[PDB]
Parts: sequence; C-alpha cells; structure tokens
Amino acid sequence: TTQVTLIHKILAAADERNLPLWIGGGWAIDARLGRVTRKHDDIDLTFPGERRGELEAIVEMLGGRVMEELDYGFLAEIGDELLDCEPAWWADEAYEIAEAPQGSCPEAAEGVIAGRPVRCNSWEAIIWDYFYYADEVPPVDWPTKHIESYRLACTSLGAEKVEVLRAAFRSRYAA
Ligand SMILES: [Cl-]
Ligand SMILES: [Mg+2]
Ligand SMILES: [Mg+2]
Ligand SMILES: [Mg+2]
Repeated sequence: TTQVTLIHKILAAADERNLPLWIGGGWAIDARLGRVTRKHDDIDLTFPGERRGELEAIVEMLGGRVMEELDYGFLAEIGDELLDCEPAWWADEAYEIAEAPQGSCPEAAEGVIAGRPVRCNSWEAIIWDYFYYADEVPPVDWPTKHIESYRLACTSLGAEKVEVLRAAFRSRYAA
C-alpha cells in the first residue's frame, strides 16, 4: 500500500499548509470511483502554480527530490515512487489547468482513497488529457492499461458528454 500511504502523507502535509492539491490521472479515476482498479506507475498531482515552492517543500520534508523539469510541470521522486506534477493557475473563482475545460480543479473533495476524501481533477479534465495522448500515440497502439482507464472514465462521465468534449477538442486544435 506504498502509494496510498504516500498519497495520504502528501495530502496531510498539504492540508496543514492550507495548500489544495488535486489527484490527477489514473489515481484520480480510482479516487472518483472509490475503488483501486489497477497498479499505477506513478501519482499525478495538480498544484497551485504560484505555490510550487510549498509543494517542493512537502516533497523534501518527505525525503524526496525534484528529478526532472518538464515543459508544463515537474517529476519528483520519494523513495521508489514517482510524482508527476503539473500546475494549475487561478482563474478568478477556481484554479484551472491551462487549456483544459472549465471546472478542472473543483474545490470540493470528490474522490475517496482508503477512506480519505480527496480533491481530484474533474472527469472532463481527466478525459481531455487522453485526447492529447491520442494525438501523440495512435489509440490503436495504446497500452491496454490506458485503453481500459480511458473507457472507465468515459463510462463514468457518459458517452454523450465524452462525444461533445472530443468534438470541442477537435475544434480547439483544428488547423
Ligand atoms: Cl511549474
Ligand atoms: Mg500517472
Ligand atoms: Mg504520469
Ligand atoms: Mg465538476
């Protein structure tokens, strides 16, 4: 239960600092479902961009380090575990991931991990990121774990909403 214990430690330290953090990616799907559905390669977090130093301080306090700087976030390691961290920026009434559908970082805790309520990115934000992935790697060539996590997110949001979101993504990035 290494990752669950680590998620709880990170969120405890963030709560103490009044620092909201959103679980993202595959763990966000499992958190919203309230069920662990597979083994996860890492823990994805969305953090307030202007408070990055506070997240880095949590990482250091837990004995980890920032490992890799990305174009739109950073990777950290704590022990044998990887954190894939991306910023969200204040947009008047909420934090938002750049270019994501509005509502990407809801204020209420909408998931549960091992009995703990947790903030997590919205289904629309979760699914939106798979759309970027489809432009990168053809979906027919996706690892089955991604195919399965995608279809689970789409079952949870519903086919109607997913079709409309996909169409909006195509219109956004049409050239
Ligand atoms: Cl950043
Ligand atoms: Mg991940
Ligand atoms: Mg990741
Ligand atoms: Mg919402």
